[PDB]
Amino acid sequence: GSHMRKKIFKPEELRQALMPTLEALYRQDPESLPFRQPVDPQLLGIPDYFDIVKNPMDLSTIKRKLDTGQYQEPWQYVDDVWLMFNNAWLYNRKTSRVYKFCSKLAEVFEQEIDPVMQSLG
Ligand SMILES: CC(=O)n1c2c(c3ccccc31)CCCC2=O
Repeated sequence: GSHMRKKIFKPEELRQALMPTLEALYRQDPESLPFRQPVDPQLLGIPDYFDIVKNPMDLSTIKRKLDTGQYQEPWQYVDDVWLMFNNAWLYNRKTSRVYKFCSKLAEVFEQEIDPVMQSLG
């Protein structure tokens, strides 16, 4: 009965592994462009991207909460990152190139973060 206890590392360690994965998602150009900046349906003038997605999220959100240290567990990052891909597949569906761009990013995440969560999670 190997029962692991709440070990976790810290805001700095979580960054040491999560940031790198973030770079693996930002290294892409067309797939990580609108994902690094909010949409602001007001400036955009299109009330809809925020009405169907309770949490728009964006690469600038996780990276920011990480640069400061808002969460102490790694699950908060993997949960926020996937939450970002959730909105994409939740508002873009399969009828848009954004769902495609977000698709490769996700695959590149579960593949880049696999080693991290393996020793971090
Ligand atoms: C740059 C910007 O904020 N916009 C974005 C979209 C827009 C659609 C119309 C206008 C602006 C838009 C589609 C979803 C991503 C996104 O990021």
